Amino acid sequence: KSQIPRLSAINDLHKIWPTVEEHGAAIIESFLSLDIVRRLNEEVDPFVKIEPIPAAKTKDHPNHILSTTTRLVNVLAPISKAYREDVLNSKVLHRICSDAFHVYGDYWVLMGAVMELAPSNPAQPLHRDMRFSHPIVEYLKPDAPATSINFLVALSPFTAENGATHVILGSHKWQNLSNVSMDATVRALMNPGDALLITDSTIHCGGAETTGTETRRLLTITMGISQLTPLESNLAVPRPVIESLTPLAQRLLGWASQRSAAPRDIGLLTIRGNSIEKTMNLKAEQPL
Amino acid sequence: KSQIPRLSAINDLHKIWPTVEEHGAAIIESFLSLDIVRRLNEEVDPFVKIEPIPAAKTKDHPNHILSTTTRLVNVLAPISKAYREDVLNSKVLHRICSDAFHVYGDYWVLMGAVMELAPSNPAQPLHRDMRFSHPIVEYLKPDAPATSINFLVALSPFTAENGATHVILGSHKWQNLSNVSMDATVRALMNPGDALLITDSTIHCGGAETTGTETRRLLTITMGISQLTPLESNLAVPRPVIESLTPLAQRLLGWASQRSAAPRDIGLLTIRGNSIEKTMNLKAEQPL
Ligand SMILES: CN1C(=O)c2ccccc2NC(O)=C1[C@@H](OO)c1ccccc1
Ligand SMILES: CN1C(=O)c2ccccc2NC(O)=C1[C@@H](OO)c1ccccc1
Ligand SMILES: [Br-]
Ligand SMILES: [Br-]
Ligand SMILES: [Cl-]
Ligand SMILES: [Cl-]
Ligand code: NI
Ligand code: NI
Repeated sequence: KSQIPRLSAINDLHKIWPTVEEHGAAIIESFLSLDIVRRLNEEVDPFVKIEPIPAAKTKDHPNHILSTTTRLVNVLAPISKAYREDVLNSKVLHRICSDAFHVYGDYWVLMGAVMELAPSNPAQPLHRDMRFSHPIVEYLKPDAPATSINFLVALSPFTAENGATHVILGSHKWQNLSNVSMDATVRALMNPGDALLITDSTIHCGGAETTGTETRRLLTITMGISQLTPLESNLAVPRPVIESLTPLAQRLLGWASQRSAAPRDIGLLTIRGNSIEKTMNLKAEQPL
Repeated sequence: KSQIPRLSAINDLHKIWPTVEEHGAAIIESFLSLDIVRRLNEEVDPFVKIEPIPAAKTKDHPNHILSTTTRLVNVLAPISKAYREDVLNSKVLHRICSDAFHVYGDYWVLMGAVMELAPSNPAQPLHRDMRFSHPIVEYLKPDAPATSINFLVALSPFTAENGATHVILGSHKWQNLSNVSMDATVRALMNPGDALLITDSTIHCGGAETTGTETRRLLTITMGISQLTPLESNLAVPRPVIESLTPLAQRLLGWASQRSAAPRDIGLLTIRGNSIEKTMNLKAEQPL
């Protein structure tokens, strides 16, 4: 079996999206620097510790899919300086997304989440993403360009032993799913800061944690066309935090109007022909 | 040629969506009471008068499609008490939308706009809606249930002479568009408060104003699945106005989390497993 193509964030930038379009998966080596990974980890650490079980009885939007041991923290903008500055303005992320979504137009964050898998976390069932939030995606024609992609960034080592991601290469082009099996998968062995990039059609799963000692952490960034509703809201993020961001970061968090690729585009989230940012006189790059 | 089916808002409620699903169009007689139409007209009147041309050079999201004579006013919640109370809580609208979008899940307002057509306004080209904002819609399978519907509510008389809407019945099921012609259309002759309901696949157009004296006004309410991004934003609507609304109205304006029809739905616009309304402690039905 062919292994997941491994590409440089520095040199092979133009090759990344074409590789994912062909194979359905690619490893971006050093997608984030170890400095950014260190700062991300430090900032989200306490929020991961206080996070209840995914299907906690206190929640009015419980996640009944994720294992009880799993901890997911989303809406990272108010938590993490490293996320809202370094990650949301990543030159590599924005080149890949502009390559991926040019047919549709503007893209934004459907969800940026830190996931921590506790020791002995079982393997997820093989799946395509978006099926528990966007039923519309299943009604797209087979040859429809991907409407979302998922950056799975290692914040700790991904090994075969501690539950590194499984992917079926070429599975993003599959219509008949009779050959779906763990037998057909290859592993995303990754150092902290490496990213596994998949599409919403790539068949994949979290691996089994088999050591019983290792805690595995990842930053999952689902980037999707601005025509699809995000899984997470930034509506409650304080305006000072939003006004500290770049205009691009503001757009990614839904604090700006959006544009389609239609030649005479009439726009999304507009206010009587004017943008959110113009109407509300929204400042950008104002330090806290 | 068969005329557009005409249905009672009072009696034929369960028949409305099935009729639109079959024929692609239906007239809902007295969708809004003349009292609601009167109050809507009074409240939006000044905002229509101050509205610049659709492609005004002052706008950063100009509409290059609509005729220079046309005036479109959206984000009606802050303008109109009648809209935010009576229209957004319409029992008829909510039954039709729940019938239409049950396969997908929650729905909301993609755009609520008052359109005023000046005397001698030319006929629009025959078209399907959403092609200038949501390119994704064109990539849906032919048998995909409609992801948006458009309520075209008469706020003044619709006559053949003053440019009443044209529709091609059955055109919502068309894949080959070689027979698209004004020869194949029938007219939506409507009294104020009557509504023409079409899908995002129904081929239709605004009619030609041929008198040179009559101004025609309509309330266009595009209702769409919560998985699709609205054309308009309510982000700048004052919180007091939002807190005066029903929870249902708040959801329709994107001031609440949303749910898909997926058996184990994980939700849209959520905040770490909690809703917008729970997180922000958003009050409902608090008078101004
Ligand atoms: C349920 N669920 C998530 O919560 C999720 C989490 C982070 C990013 C994207 C996500 N979307 C998604 O579709 C799933 C799915 O994982 O990607 C899934 C399927 C089957 C088993 C375990 C997970
Ligand atoms: C451009 N445009 C609008 O602005 C619009 C206005 C109100 C409601 C929905 C709308 N969406 C839409 O798709 C069109 C389209 O009309 O529905 C269209 C096409 C061709 C000619 C004139 C209009
Ligand atoms: Br994983
Ligand atoms: Br019309
Ligand atoms: Cl899990
Ligand atoms: Cl027009
Ligand atoms: Ni997944
Ligand atoms: Ni139209």
